[PDB]
Amino acid sequence: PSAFFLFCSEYRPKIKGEHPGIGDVAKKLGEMWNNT
DNA sequence: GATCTGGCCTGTCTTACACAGTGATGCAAATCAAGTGTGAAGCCAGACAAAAACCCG
Repeated sequence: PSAFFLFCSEYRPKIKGEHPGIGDVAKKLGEMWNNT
């Protein structure tokens, strides 16, 4: 388990309740993990 | 005597005679680890209907 490991799923529902899909949901989550 | 020649001595020159196998490093490629809802390949439904292999009048 790494940062993105426990960051792609722990914050997954925060976009999965908006994005039905499951790449596009965590996609912008990767961008907000990269910005920081 | 004088020389010839033949035998022995080295002296070079030819082919040959044992290296891939050890443990280590160090990069490139693969995988894999989650996320989450998908569809796809079969599963099996008791019972029914078109073909290969061989019996049969």
